[PDB]
Amino acid sequence: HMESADLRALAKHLYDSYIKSFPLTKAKARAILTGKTTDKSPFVIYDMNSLMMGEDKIKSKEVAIRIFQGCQFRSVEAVQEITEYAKSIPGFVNLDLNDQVTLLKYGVHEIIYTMLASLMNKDGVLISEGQGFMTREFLKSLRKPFGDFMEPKFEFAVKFNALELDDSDLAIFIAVIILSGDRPGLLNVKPIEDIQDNLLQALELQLKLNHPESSQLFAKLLQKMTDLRQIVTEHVQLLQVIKKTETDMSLHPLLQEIYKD
Amino acid sequence: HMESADLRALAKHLYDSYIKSFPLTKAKARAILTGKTKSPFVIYDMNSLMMGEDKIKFKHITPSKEVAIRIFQGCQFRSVEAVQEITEYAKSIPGFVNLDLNDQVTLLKYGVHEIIYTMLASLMNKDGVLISEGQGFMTREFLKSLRKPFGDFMEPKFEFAVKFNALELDDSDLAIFIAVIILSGDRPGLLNVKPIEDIQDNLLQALELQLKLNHPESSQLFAKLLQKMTDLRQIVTEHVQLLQVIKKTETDMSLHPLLQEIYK
Ligand SMILES: O=C(O)c1ccc(-c2nn(C(=O)c3ccccc3C(F)(F)F)c3ccc(Cl)cc23)c(OCc2ccccc2)c1
Ligand SMILES: O=C(O)c1ccc(-c2nn(C(=O)c3ccccc3C(F)(F)F)c3ccc(Cl)cc23)c(OCc2ccccc2)c1
Repeated sequence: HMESADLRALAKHLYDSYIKSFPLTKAKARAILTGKTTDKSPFVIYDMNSLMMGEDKIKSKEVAIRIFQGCQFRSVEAVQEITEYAKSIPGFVNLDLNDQVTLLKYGVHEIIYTMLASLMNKDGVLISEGQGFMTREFLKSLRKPFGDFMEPKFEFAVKFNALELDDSDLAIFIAVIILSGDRPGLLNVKPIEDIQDNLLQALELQLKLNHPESSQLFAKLLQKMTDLRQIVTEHVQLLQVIKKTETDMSLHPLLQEIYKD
Repeated sequence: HMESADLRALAKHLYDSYIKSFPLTKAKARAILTGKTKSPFVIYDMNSLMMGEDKIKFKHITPSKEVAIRIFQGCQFRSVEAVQEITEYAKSIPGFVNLDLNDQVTLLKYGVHEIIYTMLASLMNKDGVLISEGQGFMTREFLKSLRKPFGDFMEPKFEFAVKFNALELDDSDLAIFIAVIILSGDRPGLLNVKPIEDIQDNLLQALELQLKLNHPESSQLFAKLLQKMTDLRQIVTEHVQLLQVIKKTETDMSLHPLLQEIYK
């Protein structure tokens, strides 16, 4: 149990670190997506030629592969940003070193999908630090397994975004996910759960103060961690199929390790 | 939104109905498992299984001849019994019977599996599970040692139960929790989601207050119990994938077609 002023202090700490760690916030993404601004307008990729024009403006292989490799390159960057953020979560670096590895191993994907929703609306997703926007339709029409590889992200995002969280909410939610004591292979569950209890208290107070008319938002947000657990599973099963079919591509060493078991 | 006295009224309402709907409560089951009370008959191997059906005559072992199949089918037979008990309980949740009739059916269809696993934990400890309204006790070791896929079909249930039971919920806690599961607005095919989520919001409010009053020392128990709704969704999917494997491999499973229809 923490005092009210201590919970607000933890929320501000985490929001501050989130701003330092993630270059494209939800606030910035929404300003780009909503428009009515001549300086922040993205170039829109909706087909083959506009993709070709994109490389010239935004700055040898098949289209679906090229786009897929684009996603994994950005996923690796996301893993790096998430790792930097976790180090700022009070108590995280003081945990057993193997458990730090374990928490990140299973946590990064759930966080990537969460923060990907910030860059999405029902029609597409921001790319290249918000300079680009690739339509849902174009992703959904890619060949082989790749077309159906993109769409479930959009389905989750539309539902997650209906909660209308802002970055200060997401900062605490992301921290709660990382500090999950039910990850397989953890050596000391108790010190992880004590941290998550504090983060859960801080999230609960944050949501009540920042969304006072949004009844049981806390409970509804925790119920979304079920949708996250499922999509990660679908994702892993789709990567496995691609590995056994495209024995052309290679994953980044960082990603390879995360998916080993 | 809701006044404190109305939430306690709702909690009391659901507890009373939960006692009427489910014959073997967690309070009663714990008395049997601990040894704090007519000892149950213990099934720990093949020969004691034979004596149990001869003496007690457990209703889910009757006319396949192989033991592991017979026990597996016995689990399905009890599950169908539980579905009717859950259906009756759901009728007492304020607002449920006023929902669209198709949505009532859809909520029960997709919810009963999560509730069956939830309530199965009440009957379990690290060593085994009560059966036949508590008259019997089937050891974990005997279940885990069943051949081919059947052994590995039983053990995940025990693994969930042990972790779920560490929360130390009682029946008044569980009555509201079960109601929350039923009123899930994300079930596929729902026609009118808004009144379902409106009810679930009231039940979540009642659950939160119930837990703070009944477990004041248990920090963020509300959050932790909602996190178990993640495990449940995961265990149910695993379960379904395991039935499919048995169907496509085991051709000693067929029952009378009328039975097959009952247990579809
Ligand atoms: O900016 C960000 O924070 C950000 C974060 C994640 C993705 C993203 N990852 N991802 C994966 O499949 C994935 C996820 C986790 C771990 C590994 C992977 C991996 F290896 F299998 F690739 C996606 C699939 C579909 C869609 Cl629409 C987006 C993604 C992202 O993609 C923007 C994008 C779209 C088109 C061309 C280029 C870039 C952007
Ligand atoms: O009394 C109760 O409330 C109650 C509730 C559930 C079960 C039970 N179902 N089940 C299934 O596989 C199953 C099948 C179809 C649809 C849903 C389920 C499921 F996963 F959701 F539960 C199990 C598997 C293993 C174990 Cl150990 C118990 C069960 C039960 O089994 C007592 C029992 C033990 C041994 C022999 C006979 C009977 C008792």
